[PDB]
Amino acid sequence: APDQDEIQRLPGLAKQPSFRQYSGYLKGSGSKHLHYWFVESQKDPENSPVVLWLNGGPGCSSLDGLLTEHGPFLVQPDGVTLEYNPYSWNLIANVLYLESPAGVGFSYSDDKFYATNDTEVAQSNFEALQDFFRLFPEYKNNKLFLTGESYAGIYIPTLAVLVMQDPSMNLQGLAVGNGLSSYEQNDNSLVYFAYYHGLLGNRLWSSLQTHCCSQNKCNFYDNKDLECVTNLQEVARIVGNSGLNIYNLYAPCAGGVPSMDPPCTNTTAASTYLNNPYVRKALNIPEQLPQWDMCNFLVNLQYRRLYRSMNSQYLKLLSSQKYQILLYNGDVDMACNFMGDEWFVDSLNQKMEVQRRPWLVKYGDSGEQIAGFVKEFSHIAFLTIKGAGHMVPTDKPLAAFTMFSRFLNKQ
Amino acid sequence: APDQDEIQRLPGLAKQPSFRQYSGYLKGSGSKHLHYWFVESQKDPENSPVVLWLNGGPGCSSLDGLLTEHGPFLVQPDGVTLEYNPYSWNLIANVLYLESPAGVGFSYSDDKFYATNDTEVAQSNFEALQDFFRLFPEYKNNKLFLTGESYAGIYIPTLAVLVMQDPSMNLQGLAVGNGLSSYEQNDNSLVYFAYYHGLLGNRLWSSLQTHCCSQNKCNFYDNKDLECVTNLQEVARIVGNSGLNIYNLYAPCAGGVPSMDPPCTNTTAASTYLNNPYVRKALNIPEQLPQWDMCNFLVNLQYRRLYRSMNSQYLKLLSSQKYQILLYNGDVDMACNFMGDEWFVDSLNQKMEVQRRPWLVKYGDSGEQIAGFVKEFSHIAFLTIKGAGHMVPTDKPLAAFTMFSRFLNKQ
Ligand SMILES: *[C@@H]1O[C@H](CO)[C@@H](O[C@@H]2O[C@H](CO)[C@@H](O)[C@H](O)[C@H]2NC(C)=O)[C@H](O)[C@H]1NC(C)=O
Ligand SMILES: *[C@@H]1O[C@H](CO)[C@@H](O[C@@H]2O[C@H](CO)[C@@H](O)[C@H](O)[C@H]2NC(C)=O)[C@H](O)[C@H]1NC(C)=O
Repeated sequence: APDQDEIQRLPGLAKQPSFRQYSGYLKGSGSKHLHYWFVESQKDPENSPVVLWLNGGPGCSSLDGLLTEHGPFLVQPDGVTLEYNPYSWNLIANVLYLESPAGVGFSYSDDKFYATNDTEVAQSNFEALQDFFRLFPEYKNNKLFLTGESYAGIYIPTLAVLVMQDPSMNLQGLAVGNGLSSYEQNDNSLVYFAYYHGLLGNRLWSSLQTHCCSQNKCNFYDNKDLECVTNLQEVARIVGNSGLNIYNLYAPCAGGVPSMDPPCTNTTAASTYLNNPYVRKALNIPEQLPQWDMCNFLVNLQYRRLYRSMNSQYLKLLSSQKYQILLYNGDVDMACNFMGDEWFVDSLNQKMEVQRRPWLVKYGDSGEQIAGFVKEFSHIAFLTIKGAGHMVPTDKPLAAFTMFSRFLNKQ
Repeated sequence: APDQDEIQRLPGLAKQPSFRQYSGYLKGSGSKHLHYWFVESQKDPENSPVVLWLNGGPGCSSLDGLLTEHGPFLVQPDGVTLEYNPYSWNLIANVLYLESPAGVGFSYSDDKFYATNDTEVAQSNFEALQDFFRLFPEYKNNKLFLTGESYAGIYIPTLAVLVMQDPSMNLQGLAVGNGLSSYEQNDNSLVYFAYYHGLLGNRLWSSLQTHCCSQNKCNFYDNKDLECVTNLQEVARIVGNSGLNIYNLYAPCAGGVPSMDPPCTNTTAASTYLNNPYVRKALNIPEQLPQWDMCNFLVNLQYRRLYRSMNSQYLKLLSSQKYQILLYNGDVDMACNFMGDEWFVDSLNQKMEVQRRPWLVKYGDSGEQIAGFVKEFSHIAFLTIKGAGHMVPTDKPLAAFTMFSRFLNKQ
């Protein structure tokens, strides 16, 4: 490990971690410096898997994952106190939170040119992974898992196809949380999700059926009927610009209904904590770097999307038969709704189709509870988390942890 | 008012109510004695509306409504303490909770014959209402509202048609919470609700489409295709006997997943409180009467359902143009799902169709929030409560209270 990157005293913690943690920079492609934060397994790190975590956007910080989703400690609303997370994914894994691509959070490049695309982010992320294993050569042999959320539905399978060609990397699987797998399948599934969750009436529904659909099949993705393109625009206003939280339909919109920062979300606690000078010092962040934001508007603004489907990435990964893949969706998210990703996994037409069943979690008091539904194929599973939104570990941490543990243990 | 029915000191309250409340018996048909609990408006009772409340079952106690939904005080988990309810419907109304029909809770008959049907429950409820106005003649002139939940979707429109013929009763409207309006529309809507809430996969969905449906229209109600009747049976196992809370999909099943008392619900607090001898004395319950249960299995067991649709009751009530009607559904209930009741109200084909829009509530902190969706016709509105289950006021009390206030004020 690089001893100069080790965090010794993290502001806002009342007890010192039982585990070693590092903050520094992985070399991406060209002049890119990707800020990492590595937290070793609370149990047997030497042999616990290494787990890459990517948040999406594009241009959103993986440190959101650490401080608000499944990190070893979570920022409190004061933006000062960190509290230990009993459901931390680092209970059983060495977790690498990577700010990616360049310009996101504390990540930067010397040429300070932050315009990028899916193929370049994969290649840079791949080079940062190689840099990680040069700094942490004691972790080269551990099981590697590539994981992430939302746009990491593109980041992770594109990165995975690069990693499966480097035999020095012990790739065992990938997991994508509420992931963008297929624009078409997302967009089509979202319209159904809207109607059957009571957001649209029969007036607008009956009309979409008539002008967007035929022979039992609907096109809400690239459909060109005038009335169809008109109906779908009211659907976007209702879902996206009416004051519903797109990340969790049953959650309030933070800041209330309107009469980078994601809509209906409050990033103040994390921003307050990470912009503290002493927090930056503890995290070994160069003093010259601009303020930490959750999402970089400019990376988002100048980003160029290349892939519309991950069908070929997944079938490449599945054709090797070496890797276990999990796509997991909170079933009350509307940004990357569960049905779109379930359609996606089904449309891969894989073998060993093992029947859709409920999966269970024991809650300390309430006992065994349905945590969601699972569908297992050969080397790929689709899974819902019942009552979780876009940030599954934030909404349902025990279900998120149970899912993660079972995925790692291939059981 | 009958002074001998007034409750003076209710066990488990730390402060005495600002309002008068009564517990005694309304004469139903024949030898039926229906136990009532009347709570006068906390504000200007003399002029506040009179509001009948019925819980459903059949055979479930309206005292569930008082002590766990929208009463002036709510039982705590100790089953001893009552705590004042800041969202009590009795803030602005004289609320009559009626245990109905005979044998439910503290209700009884001398002949002790508890087998009944929809037409007899209406007639008996109608006679109890007449008895109420003989005991409370000072409330004859106040605006009367008929309200209830679940099977009261049948109780209330059947009772309403009897009440609209007695000119001595000042009927202004009715409101039905998560109500059974049409078996067909419930059953058909529930199957869609199941699939689009991620409870069924494409295997079972694709099959239902093929064997239960045609020309864009599905029959999940009375359909006879062998495969259809087979698919619908897996749907009932998943929805009803897998460990999902049928009353609130996103809530845990009380008692955990299985490997009268409703499934996945814990009635202990209310039962503990109402079975206390001193509580019975305060509530003027005859010592001879058997124990209080939330739901009477036997009334349920011997009950005979007569109506399959309330279409004719509602069109009778609407044809007068004298009454305002509200059907309100928690949109995560599966026992009487919102879509079935929205289809129902739409299929009444009324006039003044006023466009489906979100409705708002101001939460003290979080500010203005979408509380659900509303569709206003002439004299009838359909309304969802976003994230509420079967017991709307239990899950979303401020949204329940706001809805109620606006319904009463005809605004
Ligand atoms: C967004 O989050 C911030 C930080 O959690 C909230 O600010 C806090 O408000 C509480 C309530 O009074 C205070 O006790 C804290 O001291 C505040 N924290 C800070 C660092 O100022 C803020 O209210 C939230 N805003 C919205 C609209 O949800
Ligand atoms: C059902 O509700 C009852 C009553 O609320 C629960 O019993 C209580 O459990 C808590 C937790 O220890 C105790 O503090 C209370 O004293 C208990 N109340 C009574 C009156 O015994 C019970 O646990 C619930 N059961 C389930 C499965 O949800």
